[PDB]
Amino acid sequence: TVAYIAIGSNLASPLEQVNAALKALGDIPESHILTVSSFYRTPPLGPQDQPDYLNAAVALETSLAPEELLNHTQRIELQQGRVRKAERAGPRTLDLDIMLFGNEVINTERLTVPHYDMKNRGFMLWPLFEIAPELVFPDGEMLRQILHTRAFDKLNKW
Ligand SMILES: Nc1ncnc2c1ncn2[C@@H]1O[C@H](COP(=O)(O)CP(=O)(O)OP(=O)(O)O)[C@@H](O)[C@H]1O
Ligand SMILES: Nc1nc2ncc(CO)nc2c(=O)[nH]1
Ligand SMILES: [Cl-]
Ligand SMILES: [Cl-]
Ligand SMILES: [Mg+2]
Ligand SMILES: [Mg+2]
Ligand SMILES: [Mg+2]
Repeated sequence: TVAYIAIGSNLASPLEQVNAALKALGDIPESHILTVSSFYRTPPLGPQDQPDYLNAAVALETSLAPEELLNHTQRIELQQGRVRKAERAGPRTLDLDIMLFGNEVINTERLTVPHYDMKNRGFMLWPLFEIAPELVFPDGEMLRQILHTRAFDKLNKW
């Protein structure tokens, strides 16, 4: 299955954090990376009172079940110092969010797929479009269409 994972970091050298995360993602059992987006420098959502993010996206081919992939992404976060979860955000070393998992629609205590807010976030959609320009969402909407019918502005490269 192809999982699309959003990567963000705005603490402790985001470029090192993202490169470390890429290496770790490739080492997840029963998985290998297919594609990696460019790296983008984005202002934080909300409280402007924190550093800029590095944002990226990757496509991961995996035979793991969705929650198994989640367990691994959460362990990579922890190994890279990310401890606060489901709280108001302050600067974080790493955030790995599962944007899409195949064409699956998941609404559990642990996992909401497609990511609940991705269609509102250029920092998720533009890196995804760079690696998957022909992508269609589970509800039949095309990614290209979402990005143009609502005039999302372009991002700056890191
Ligand atoms: N698609 C998904 N990817 C990652 N975590 C998800 C997820 N759907 C639900 N979750 C849940 O989200 C919980 C909180 O994760 P956090 O990383 O703290 C949210 P965040 O990434 O800071 O906000 P965001 O989801 O608005 O980007 C996790 O414990 C996980 O169970
Ligand atoms: N620019 C930017 N802001 C964010 N704000 C909150 C969150 C919550 O995870 N993520 C991000 C992000 O990835 N990029
Ligand atoms: Cl943290
Ligand atoms: Cl959808
Ligand atoms: Mg591997
Ligand atoms: Mg997030
Ligand atoms: Mg997260």
